[PDB]
Parts: sequence; structure tokens; C-alpha cells
Amino acid sequence: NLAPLPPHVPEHLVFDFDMYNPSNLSAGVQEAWAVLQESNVPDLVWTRCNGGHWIATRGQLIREAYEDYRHFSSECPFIPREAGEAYDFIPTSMDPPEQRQFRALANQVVGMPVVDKLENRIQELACSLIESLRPQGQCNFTEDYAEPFPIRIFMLLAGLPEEDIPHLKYLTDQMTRPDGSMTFAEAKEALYDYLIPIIEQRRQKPGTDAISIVANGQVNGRPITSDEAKRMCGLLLVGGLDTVVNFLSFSMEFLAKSPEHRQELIERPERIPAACEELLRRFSLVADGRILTSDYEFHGVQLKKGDQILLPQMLSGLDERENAAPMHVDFSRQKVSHTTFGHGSHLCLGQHLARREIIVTLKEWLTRIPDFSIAPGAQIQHKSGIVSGVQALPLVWDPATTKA
Ligand code: HEM
Ligand SMILES: CN(C)c1cccc2c(S(=O)(=O)NCCCCCCCCNC(=O)C[C@]34C[C@H]5C[C@H](C[C@H](C5)C3)C4)cccc12
Ligand SMILES: [K+]
Repeated sequence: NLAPLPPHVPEHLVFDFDMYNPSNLSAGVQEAWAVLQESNVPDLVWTRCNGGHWIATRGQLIREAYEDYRHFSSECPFIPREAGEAYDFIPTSMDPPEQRQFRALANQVVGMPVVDKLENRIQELACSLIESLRPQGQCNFTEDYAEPFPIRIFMLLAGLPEEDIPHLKYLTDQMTRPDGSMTFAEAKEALYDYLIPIIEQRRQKPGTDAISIVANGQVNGRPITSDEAKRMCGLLLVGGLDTVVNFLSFSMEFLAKSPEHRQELIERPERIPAACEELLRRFSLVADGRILTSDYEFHGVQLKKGDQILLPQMLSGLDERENAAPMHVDFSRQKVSHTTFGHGSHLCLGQHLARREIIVTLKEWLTRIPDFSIAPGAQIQHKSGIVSGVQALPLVWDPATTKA
């Protein structure tokens, strides 16, 4: 189904890109999205897919719309509209100025000083996961390392016992990949049923952990409500799962297919933090958006109040106006330009934790299993959406080349 073209939208801007099923998916998802940056494609287009919505295709427009929250509201941040409308996590669905207090609170639980403190526990977890795969000589990376890793980091952050992982993983999977057992709202409520009691207890007997902090917090000079804490705790849980899982998978897929890039990192592990940044550009993967708060002319184009606009974080760093030869991976780029963690008032609060997860993973993997490949015969499949990703990543190695 295409949606019929709204009258304010001129025909010459219409490019029916489908964000959940792009034409060139088989060639790689970032590549599939990069067709939007071909020379015949305007900086701002309308697609009739997925209810109909604008797409900003260039880093300059993407950044500008993200800065201008007065015209581009996060009240409805997801395409299609029905998803955007039912979405209530905090702070992702709030605009400044209200979002500012909630964000400061959330920053207390995942900000830089928390990350510096957790780094060693993160390394311990990574090492334990890798060392259990190492002798096998094979894994599905996405399933065997990537999925268990960030959920375990959330348990450590939130002071939750490891016993709860299976149930928690199931509920978050249902929100982003439903098997049918539960609607989004049922999964959401089950999450709330899970967090509500721990919130009440940690209100009464505080810990030094994320759930305590968010529960004992103050916003707008008053105590955070139970509805507000659970909706924040919800985002803190889901925000760092699918992004980390899929990003780690794009990265490992690249390194498996590029011996020369692996060898560089093996020989110069000091370049790993830079390599992380360049991978974050090349394999950027989020595409959310905004809704117009009013009629607005933006870069020659008449936008109407209530129109949705997709602003793909993914596209800014792939824009050849931002980075020369954008599909080329070069770990020594002088200026790595990207909006992989967003831009503007909602810039990812988990970005410092994500970078440490990524760096620790690459450092620990490359020192234990320096030599690996894509399993003989396998063709890696990508998926496209709000968070794009990797269906599966079967890796192989010779265990004699590994270090215990
Ligand atoms: C590769 C990993 C990650 C990527 C690419 C990523 C990406 C993003 C992006 C693009 C936004 C802005 C969304 C918007 O403007 O609508 C965002 C916000 C956010 N992220 Fe991440 N993220 C990652 C990891 C994490 C982690 C590990 C956490 C920890 C829980 C986290 C927590 C959050 C929170 C709480 C917000 C909302 C900030 C606000 O609305 O004020 N993220 N993220
Ligand atoms: C028929 N019709 C109209 C339809 C009906 C229903 C579904 C449809 C789908 S669809 O099934 O493919 N729709 C996708 C469901 C929306 C996913 C919700 C996001 C959850 C992750 N949330 C975060 O808050 C984390 C986080 C974390 C960070 C920051 C920010 C953005 C990203 C990255 C995610 C928040 C496709 C096409 C049509 C559909
Ligand atoms: K909403």
C-alpha cells in the first residue's frame, strides 16, 4: 500500500523509499539507504510508503531539523504514526523544556562517571562470554555474544539479579521482534509489573544503582512519579539493547570480511578507540524522526503541521558532503563526522557506555580470537527499520590460533 499523496506535496519530491523494506537490502542495509543520496535525489523527499512521510537525505538537513525542536517535535518520533503515537518512554517522546530535567536524571545513571566505574565489570563480562565461545571454533555472533552482552550490563547497572535475564530478554524482544505471545502494550505492562515493585522498594531502601537513582529522583522541584520512573526505567532498559546488539554485529561482520582491517587493529590496538568511531560512522543504524508542530517552510519545501519527517541518524555520516569516500572504512580519518548517536537535545545519553561496550568487545575479541571468518557458504542478511541490523552472523575460527 502506498498512501495517497497529500495535496501540499509536489510530485517532483516523491521517492517511495520503504524504510522497513528498502529495494537494495540484499546489497547491505547502509548501502540500501544510501540510494537516497544519489545525485537525482533532492535533499528532502516524500515517500508514500508507511502512511506517507518526509525523509531528509543529507547530513546538513538532518542536523538542522534535530536542533529545531520547536518545529520538529519528538511527540511522535516513529514511522508509522500509530507506533509513534503509542510510544511514551521518557525522555524520547518529550520536547524541551520539560525533557531537560528527566534527561539530567537519566544522565546520572548512564553518564561518563558511571561508565568509568563500570569499565572493568564490562571487560569481565566480555571476557567470560568470549572464553566460552573460543574453543568451539564457531558461533552465531549475534545470538551468542551480542544479545547476552548489553542485557547483562543493564542488570549490573540496575542492580537486578541474573536469574531475571531470560524473562526480561523475552519482553524486550517482543517490543522489537514480537512472536505473537504479547502485543507491545502487554510486553510494556509486564515490564512495568516487573519494575514497579523494585522501584517502590528502592524508594524505601535506596541502593547506588540506576533504579534507585531514578526512583529517588526529583524533576521540576517535585518527586518523580511512579508512572514517570517506570517509563524512564523502560527506556534505559530497551535503549541500549537492539542498538548495541546490531551495531556490534555490523562491526564483527566487517572485520570478518576484511582481514586487512583486522590485522591493523591486531598490530596497533591503540587505534581501537579511533576504529570504533569510524565503524560508528560507516555502520550507523538508527532512523527516527519527528512531527511538525506547525506549517513551516524548510529549505524551499512546504511542510504542513502534523506531517511526520524521518531524519535518519544513519545518513549523516554516509553523506559524501560530510565524509569523503563515505563507504570506505579508514580507521585513521582525521575528521570522523556522524550523527550515529543522534543530534540536538535528545543526543544519546548511553553513548559513553555504548563506546566502552564496543571498544572492550573489539579489544577482548581481537586478543583472544584474532583470526576469524564468515562461516563457509553463509550469506549475511541485513534488516531495515528504526534500528537496522543483522539477522544472523555465523563466524568460524581455528581454535589453535586463539589465546586462552
Ligand atoms: C550503538 C549504540 C547506540 C546507538 C547508535 C544509540 C542511538 C541513539 C539515538 C540516535 C538517540 C536519539 C534519538 C532521538 O533523537 O530521537 C538515542 C537516545 C537515547 N539513548 Fe541511545 N544509542 C545507543 C546506545 C545506548 C545505550 C547503551 C543506552 C543505555 C541505556 C542508551 C540510552 C539512550 C537514552 C536514555 C536516550 C534518550 C535521550 C533523550 O531523549 O534525552 N543508548 N540513542
Ligand atoms: C500496518 N501498519 C501501519 C503497521 C502497524 C504496526 C507496525 C508496522 C511496522 S513495524 O512492525 O515494522 N513497526 C516497528 C515497531 C516500532 C518499534 C518501536 C521501537 C522500540 C525501540 N524503542 C526505543 O525506545 C529505543 C530507542 C533507542 C535509540 C533511541 C530511540 C530510537 C531507537 C534508538 C530506539 C529509542 C511496519 C510497517 C507497518 C506497520
Ligand atoms: K507519542
